[PDB]
Amino acid sequence: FPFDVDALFPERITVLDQHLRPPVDLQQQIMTIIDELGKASAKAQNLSAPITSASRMQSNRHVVYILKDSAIIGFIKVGYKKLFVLDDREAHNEVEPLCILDFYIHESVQRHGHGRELFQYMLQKERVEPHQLAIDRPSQKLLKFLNKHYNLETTVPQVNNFVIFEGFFAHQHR
Ligand SMILES: CC(=O)SCCNC(=O)CCNC(=O)[C@H](O)C(C)(C)COP(=O)(O)OP(=O)(O)OC[C@H]1O[C@@H](n2cnc3c(N)ncnc32)[C@H](O)[C@@H]1OP(=O)(O)O
Repeated sequence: FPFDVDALFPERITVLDQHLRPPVDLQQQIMTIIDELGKASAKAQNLSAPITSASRMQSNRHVVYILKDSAIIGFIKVGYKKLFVLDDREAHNEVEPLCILDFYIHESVQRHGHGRELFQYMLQKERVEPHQLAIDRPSQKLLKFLNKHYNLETTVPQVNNFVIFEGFFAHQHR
């Protein structure tokens, strides 16, 4: 970026929401960051359009955890979503689990443990176990990621594009 990232983000992991409320012509600096991060994740995921942007973060109830170091390394975006989830008895149930919506580590530093670092921090602040999560179209990398770090192995295939794991049916999800 053309800005003092460390001045804007003093902390290693910055937690932001619909209010890009800085840790205001730098609340616009936050925007440019979210906007570029989202496009980078799109290119990495072979998406024609980003699923993360400033315009959209403002229009939703999503939380982004931005990772920096001592230059933005990556991010993970989460949110609670009303999903009507298929169980093992072909029954659909309304739940509101915490969902992983976007997740990106810059290519140069992928597979250095930064994903886990960002993921553990999110799990701690959100106070959730990995098996309570629903994931929006997990990539092959994310599936191996989740299996190594948390022993997550896919359960009942959904008809929506979310994926849940063995253990999901244990919480009430509000
Ligand atoms: C819900 C969503 O947002 S879906 C899409 C998820 N995002 C993407 O696929 C974008 C590109 N990928 C990435 O940004 C990151 O790989 C994720 C996917 C963000 C992983 O972040 P990382 O920081 O690389 O992971 P970290 O080093 O913490 O963990 C490594 C583990 O993740 C998996 N992993 C990461 N990259 C790869 C790869 N190219 N091939 C296979 N497994 C991989 C493996 O389990 C690996 O463990 P191993 O090296 O012992 O096999």
